Amino acid sequence: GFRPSRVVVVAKTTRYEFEQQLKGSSYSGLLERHHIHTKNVEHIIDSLRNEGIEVRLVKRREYDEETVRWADAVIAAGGDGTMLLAASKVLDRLKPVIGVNTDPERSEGHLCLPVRYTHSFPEALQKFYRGEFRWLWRQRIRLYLEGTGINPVPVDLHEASGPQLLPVRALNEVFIGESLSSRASYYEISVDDGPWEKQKSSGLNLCTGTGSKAWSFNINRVATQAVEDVLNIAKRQGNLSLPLNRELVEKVTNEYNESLLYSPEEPKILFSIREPIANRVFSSSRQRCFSSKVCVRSRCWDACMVVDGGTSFEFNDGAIASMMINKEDELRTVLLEQ
Amino acid sequence: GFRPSRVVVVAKTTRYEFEQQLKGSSYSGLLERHHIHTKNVEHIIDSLRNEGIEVRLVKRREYDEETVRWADAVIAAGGDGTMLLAASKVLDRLKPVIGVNTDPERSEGHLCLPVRYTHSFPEALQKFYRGEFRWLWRQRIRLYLEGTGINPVPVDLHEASGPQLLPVRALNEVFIGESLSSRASYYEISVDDGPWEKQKSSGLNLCTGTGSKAWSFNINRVATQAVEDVLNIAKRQGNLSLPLNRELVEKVTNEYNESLLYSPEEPKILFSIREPIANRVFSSSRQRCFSSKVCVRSRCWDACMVVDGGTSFEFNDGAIASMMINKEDELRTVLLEQ
Ligand SMILES: NC(=O)c1ccc[n+]([C@@H]2O[C@H](COP(=O)([O-])OP(=O)(O)OC[C@H]3O[C@@H](n4cnc5c(N)ncnc54)[C@H](OP(=O)(O)O)[C@@H]3O)[C@@H](O)[C@H]2O)c1
Ligand SMILES: NC(=O)c1ccc[n+]([C@@H]2O[C@H](COP(=O)([O-])OP(=O)(O)OC[C@H]3O[C@@H](n4cnc5c(N)ncnc54)[C@H](OP(=O)(O)O)[C@@H]3O)[C@@H](O)[C@H]2O)c1
Ligand SMILES: [Ca+2]
Ligand SMILES: [Ca+2]
Repeated sequence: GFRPSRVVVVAKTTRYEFEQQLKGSSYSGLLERHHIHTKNVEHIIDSLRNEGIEVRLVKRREYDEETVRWADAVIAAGGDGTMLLAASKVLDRLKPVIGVNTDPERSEGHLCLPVRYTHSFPEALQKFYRGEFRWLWRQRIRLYLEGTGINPVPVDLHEASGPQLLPVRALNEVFIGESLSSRASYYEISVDDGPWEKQKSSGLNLCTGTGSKAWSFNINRVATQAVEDVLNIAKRQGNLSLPLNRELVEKVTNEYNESLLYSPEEPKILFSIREPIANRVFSSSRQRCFSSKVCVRSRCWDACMVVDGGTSFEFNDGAIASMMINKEDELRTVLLEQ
Repeated sequence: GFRPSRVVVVAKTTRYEFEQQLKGSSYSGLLERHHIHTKNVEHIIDSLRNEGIEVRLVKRREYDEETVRWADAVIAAGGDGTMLLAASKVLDRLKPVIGVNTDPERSEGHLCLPVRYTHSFPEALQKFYRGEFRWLWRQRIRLYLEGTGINPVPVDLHEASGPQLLPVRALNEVFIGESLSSRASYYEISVDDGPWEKQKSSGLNLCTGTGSKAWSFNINRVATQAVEDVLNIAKRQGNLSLPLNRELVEKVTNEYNESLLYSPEEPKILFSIREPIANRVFSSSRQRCFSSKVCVRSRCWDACMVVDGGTSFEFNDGAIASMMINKEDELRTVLLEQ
C-alpha cells in the first residue's frame, strides 16, 4: 500500500484565468469550464486533507523542483497537458506522479486516473492505501546535445562542445523541425549507430510507448477510406478475392492502427519521418521504425527540438542531438480499476 | 507561334549570394552550386538577346509588378520556388510565365521546362516561334478575408468587416495553421457551403492540381510498407486470397498514390486535414476531398494562412477566410517536348 503524507497538487490554468490575467467564442462556456475545474480541484484537496495529508496547491508558475522535493507524491490536476507539465519536473524514478482529469467532458485525460475518481477521490486514496493498484513505470526519452554553435538552454513554450544532458525528459515525444511551418526541414539521421542518412521533410517525431497514442498516432494512422481504396485496388489489380464490406474495412483499419501503439513500459523509441519529400533530387528511406537510439545532425536554419509540446531547444546547422532511453528516467505512475 | 519582344527574367538568389550578403557543410559545394546557376542564367539571357529580345534580369527584391507590366513574358530562372515567386506577381491570365531549371542536379523543376532546354534554350525559343508547344493554364486559388480583428496585409516570408480579396493567388496551395509547430490548430470548416464542422489538427492544406504533387502529396501518400501491412492484415482477417509479392505491393501502392494527383487545369480544390486528432473529446470527419469552395473560420491563437510557402497572412480567432477558383486567376504556362 501507498499513503503519502505530503503532496503537491499542480492545477492547470483555465481559459477564464487566462483572460482574467464577451464576444461569442468564449465566456458563457468559459466560465462554466472554469467552475467545473475549480469544483474538482477543491474535491481533490478536501479529500487529501481529510486523510490527514498535507497539501500544497500550486499553478504552473509556482510548480518548482523545490516543491517536488518537499512532496512525497505529485498530483497533476487538469488534463494530459497537466500530467506532462508535472512529469517535466520529476526526474526520480521513485517519486509517484498521479493525474486527475478535472474536466472530463473536455479533457481526454489518457495519462490520468479513470474519470470516476474525479468526483470519487477518497475511493482512490483508499485503493492506494490498501494496495489495490499496480505501479506503472512509463519510459521516457533523454536528450543529449553537442556540436558547434549550440545553445542548450530550455525555452518554456507556455511562457565545438561535447555531449551535455538536457534538463527535461520526453514522456510523449521529441519533435524536431524548423520553426516556420512551411519551411521544409533538412538533417541527417543515424538510427542505432547506423549510417548517416540525409532527410528532407516536415520534421521528425520520436515518441515513447506513452507517446505512441499522441502526436505519433495522428502522423501515422491511416483513414478508413484509404484502406477501402487500397483494398479496392487489390481487386482490380489481380482479383484478390474477398468481400469488402463496411464491417471488414473498419476492422482491417483498426488492426493497422493498433500496430502503431506499443506498451508504455517498453524501452524503445518509435521514430517517424513526418511528410518526407522524395522526387528526383531527394530520396528518403523508411517512414517509421522502432529503435533504441536516434542521433540527428541539424542542417536547419531556424529549428527547434520540442519536448512534450512544452520545452523547446535551439537546433540549427552544426548541432547534433542524441536521444536514448535510460532506466533512471522512468516515471512512476499508478493504475486503478474503473 | 509566340515571340515576345520584351522579357523579364527573375533569377533565384543562390546560397553563395546569401552568405555573401568555410565550415564543412558549405562553400566547396556552394560555390560550384553558384557557378552552375550563373552559367545557365547567362545562357538564357544571351540566347534571348540573340533572338533580338529585350531582356531585364532581376533578383527577387527588384522583381515587381511594374516590371511584369513592362514585359511581354516572365521567365523564372531557378527552380519551382522561383516559378512560384514569378507567379505570385502575375495576375493576368494572358501573360506567359515560363520556368527554366538552372540547377537540375539540385532543383526538381517540375513547373519548369524540361531539363534539356536549360543548356539548349535557343531550341526552346525556336519551338515557341514555330508554335511547337501547347498553352497550359494552371488553375490557382484566390483568398478572401472577413470577420473581426483581421489583418489582411501580406507578409513576405523570404524577408466587423466584409470580404476583401487578398493580393496573391495560390499556385500550389494555401496552408492554414498555428505558427508554433507543436501547437494544435483549432477552426471550423465549411466545404461547398455545407455545415460548419469543428476540427482540431496540425493544420489544413488546400492545393490546386499543380499543388497536388507538392506538399499535399507528402501529407497523403502511403508508404509501400503500410500497403504491405494492410494487405497482410486482409489475409489473416478473412483469407483475402492473392499472392502478395514485392512487385504487387509496389503496384498497388503506386495506384493509390496517383489517385492523389489531378490535372493542373481542373478547377477544383483538394483539401486535406493534416494530422487530425480524434479521441473521446474531439471528433473529425473526412481526411481529404475535392471541392470548389472551402470556408474556414479561425479559432486560433497565433496562426497564419501561407500561400505557396512565400506569402503569409494573419488568421486568428474571429477571422473567416474563403477560398475558391476563378478563371481570371489562371496562370498561362507552356508545354514543350523533351
Ligand atoms: N496533430 C496532433 O496530433 C498533435 C499536434 C500537437 C500536439 N500533439 C500532442 O499533444 C501533446 C501535448 O499535449 P497538450 O495537452 O499540452 O496539448 P493538446 O493540444 O491539448 O493535446 C492534444 C490532445 O492529446 C491528448 N494527449 C496528450 N498526451 C497524450 C498521450 N500520451 N496519449 C494520448 N493522448 C494524449 C491531450 O489530452 P487532454 O485532452 O487530457 O489534454 C489532447 O486531447 C504533445 O506532446 C503531442 O504529442 C498532437
Ligand atoms: N513536407 C513537404 O512536402 C513540404 C514542406 C514544405 C513545403 N513544401 C512545398 O514546397 C512549396 C514551396 O516550394 P519552394 O521551392 O519555395 O521550397 P522547397 O523546400 O525547395 O520545396 C520542396 C520541393 O518541392 C518541389 N515543388 C515545389 N512546387 C512543386 C509542385 N507544384 N509540384 C511538384 N513539386 C514541387 C520543389 O522543387 P524545386 O527543387 O525545383 O525547388 C522542392 O524540390 C510549397 O508551396 C509546398 O508545397 C512541401
Ligand atoms: Ca491539453
Ligand atoms: Ca526550392
